Amino acid sequence: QCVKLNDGHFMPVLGFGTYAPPEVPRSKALEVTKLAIEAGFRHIDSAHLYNNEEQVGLAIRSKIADGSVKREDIFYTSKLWSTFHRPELVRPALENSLKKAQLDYVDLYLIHSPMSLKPGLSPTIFDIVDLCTTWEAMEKCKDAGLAKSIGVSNFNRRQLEMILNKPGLKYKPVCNQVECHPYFNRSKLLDFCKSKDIVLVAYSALGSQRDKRWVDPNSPVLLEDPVLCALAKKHKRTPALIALRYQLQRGVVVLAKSYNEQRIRQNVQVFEFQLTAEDMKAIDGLDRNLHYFNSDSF
Ligand SMILES: NC(=O)c1ccc[n+]([C@@H]2O[C@H](COP(=O)([O-])OP(=O)(O)OC[C@H]3O[C@@H](n4cnc5c(N)ncnc54)[C@H](OP(=O)(O)O)[C@@H]3O)[C@@H](O)[C@H]2O)c1
Ligand SMILES: Cc1ccc2[nH]c(C(=O)N3CCC(CCO)CC3)cc2c1
Repeated sequence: QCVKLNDGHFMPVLGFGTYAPPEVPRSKALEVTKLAIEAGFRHIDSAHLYNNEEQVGLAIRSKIADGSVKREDIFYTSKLWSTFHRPELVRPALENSLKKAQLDYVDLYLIHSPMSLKPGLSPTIFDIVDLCTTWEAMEKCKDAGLAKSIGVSNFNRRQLEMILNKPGLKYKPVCNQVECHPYFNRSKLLDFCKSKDIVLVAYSALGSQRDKRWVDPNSPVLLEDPVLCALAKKHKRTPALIALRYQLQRGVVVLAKSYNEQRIRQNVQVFEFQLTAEDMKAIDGLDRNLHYFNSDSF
């Protein structure tokens, strides 16, 4: 099941989130991406920052080599890190990701964040670079066939308007990948994006990995919310399946990270049931402006 992007390419609506903290051995990324493909995931989300493009690439290549999937069936996303915003560092950063994953192209290449950082992963230091020139440098990557589609991540409406109003724009972003879950449902930004034929893609849709680095151990646990639990019991699914289903029904493409074999196979059940309009309204009622990640921390 895919959504048609504003450049005519197709994005599967359920994506596999690949970030794991650095204590997790790099071999697990290879193993779990194999299991995600086996389970039916076809959209795989990575980034230069994640230090796993070699192993996620190896997984995709492994499953093409054995005839499980064709390259054209996989939608692979990477992201341009903030130390590479300067327009001349963009095409080289993408070629580096392609070398690492040994792929010929990415289906999607994102500006990871609107912040720019001193060229060199977090030097300790910022750097004024015009996100609109960072964008023309992405656009060429699409012209060059190295990214089928281009988009952004962690942009608000103003920062999207900066690219959409750019004089001489050739390619709109196809998406804006942002934190998005029932405690922070982004309903205004989503309406804006819909009006511009920009797909919102939700990350931390399951409430985040609650990593000590960024997540206050006191903060509410999304998947223990009594609404998502009441809906889980009502449908005989799980709160994580209700959280994912919610996004699919409001026209959001959703990511789901899991490094656990049963949970990876469970997540693909999101396509087996639907939420009623009253169910959707109850989840809508959860909105509380809770950010599990704050780029101001990292
Ligand atoms: N663009 C950015 O700036 C940005 C920022 C954050 C995230 N992302 C992307 O989005 C992905 C997902 O967000 P995230 O990593 O914060 O994780 P998440 O998808 O919000 O998942 C949170 C946790 O849910 C657990 N989980 C998964 N399926 C479950 C199920 N059926 N039942 C119960 N628990 C379940 C996972 O633990 P287990 O592994 O133990 O199953 C996981 O650690 C990332 O991996 C990354 O690819 C991007
Ligand atoms: C300045 C800035 C902006 C956007 C950013 N995005 C990420 C990112 O992608 N990661 C850190 C959060 C992790 C959450 C796991 O639950 C997943 C990976 C780091 C980062 C840093």
